Amino acid sequence: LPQILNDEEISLYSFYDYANKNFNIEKLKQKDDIFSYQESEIESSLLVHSDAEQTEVAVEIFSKVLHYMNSNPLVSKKDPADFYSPVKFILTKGLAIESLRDEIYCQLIKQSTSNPIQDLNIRVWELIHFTCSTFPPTRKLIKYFAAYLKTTIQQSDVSKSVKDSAQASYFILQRFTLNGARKQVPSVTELESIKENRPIFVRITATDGSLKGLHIDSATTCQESSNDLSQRSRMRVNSKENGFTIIESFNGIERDIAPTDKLCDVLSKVENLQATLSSKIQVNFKFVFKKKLFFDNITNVPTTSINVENEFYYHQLFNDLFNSNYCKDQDYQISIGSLKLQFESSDYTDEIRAWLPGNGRGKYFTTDIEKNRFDDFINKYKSHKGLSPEDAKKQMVQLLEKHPLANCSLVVCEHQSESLPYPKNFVLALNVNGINIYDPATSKMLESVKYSNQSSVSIILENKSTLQAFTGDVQKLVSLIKEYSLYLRNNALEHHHH
Ligand SMILES: N[C@@H](CCC(=O)O)C(=O)O
Repeated sequence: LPQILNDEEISLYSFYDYANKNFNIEKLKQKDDIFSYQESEIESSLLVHSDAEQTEVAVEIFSKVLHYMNSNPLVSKKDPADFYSPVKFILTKGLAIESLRDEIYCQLIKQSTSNPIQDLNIRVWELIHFTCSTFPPTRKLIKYFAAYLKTTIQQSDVSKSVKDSAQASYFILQRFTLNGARKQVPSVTELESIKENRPIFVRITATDGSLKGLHIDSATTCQESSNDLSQRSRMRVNSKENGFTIIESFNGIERDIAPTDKLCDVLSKVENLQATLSSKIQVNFKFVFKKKLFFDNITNVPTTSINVENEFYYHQLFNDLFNSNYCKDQDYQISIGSLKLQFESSDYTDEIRAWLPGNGRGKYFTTDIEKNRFDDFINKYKSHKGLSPEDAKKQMVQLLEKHPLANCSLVVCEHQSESLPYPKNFVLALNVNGINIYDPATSKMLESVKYSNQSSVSIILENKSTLQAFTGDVQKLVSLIKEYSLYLRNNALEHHHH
């Protein structure tokens, strides 16, 4: 909700004043009024650039503005990549080069000034809206541009389509001011939504496998979406308290999304990755809503909300304990999996036994279990005869909670030390007590490293030596160390009483 410009300031930011002062007037010869719509290509840039190459790129940008302005609107469905090709050229240049951003905006203000055709003016406003959704003008133009938007919205004799685009452009500029910069050029899907002044649809998978459909905009961060999912799911409304976040998943490989990262930036990365493929492998992308942080901040305990969060965590933990990077203990896996089968299908029958091969894989037992321990699984399952769904679930929850990896943030790591007393393949299990070094081959905790000793990721051990931990997701490890350290700092502040 922060205003870029107050209504009282509109009259103090006339574009004509900005243009008279900053336009490259000496290098712009031409018969046509340089300040307003023209059909022909500009001979030089509208603004002054120090690099002659950027002046050239600015002239090229104007041709693409014309190309988009003049394109058949109904080509957008036929070949969307071709329709958005001039848009992506413009947005790529502007996002990469900050000194070229004001030039882009001025070209769009110019082409929407005294435009004689409403259909062409509608296209320029689509372009303004795509630009606003990508990068803002610099501080030297942003208030003149915000005045131009407000004048268009409140005064200008323009179409409803232009007023809607101008309103949505002002809103997204405000949204970005609050949420910070983006890193990627919008995908075709995002551009399609922006063009029509509508939200972006994203599908989030919960830990229980269920799907939640969500509407976001270009500026939507992981934190905002995590708070929205939390609130909708009837959990504690603040993801900073409940510890959940949205992660990115590609072919089962999970990557952390930072709290200020834009979900639409993950979509552009996906769009590129799914195209660069050109049919060689599967391209299974998912957003997943999972518990990342484990704070012992359960006070007025809203038990209802807490129970919803724990139910999601039990699915996540059970699935992590069926993953060989974390757990290789078959007797433990048989114990939790047989109770889950008892909870879902009740007492053993020979029909359940015939159904289990293939079907139960990754659900009630692992690959190693169906392989070498099917009768041991069945024998354990038969021992649960007479347990109600409630009692089998109670027993499964106790077994999950008793595991050393329960209520820990899990990180798969490797080390190259020829002297350190840890297996080369280890797990960092981060919780409120420390950075725990865990051996998934033996199911044993090896060491609890203090957050206080902390300044690939270099971890300072008790003996003051350094463990250089290599991982596929450094951002996750770094953020976990920072979040638990901040939580411990906040608890020390609350404990101090003058
Ligand atoms: N602050 C803007 C515009 C100043 C004006 O319009 O006087 C610039 O110098 O880039």
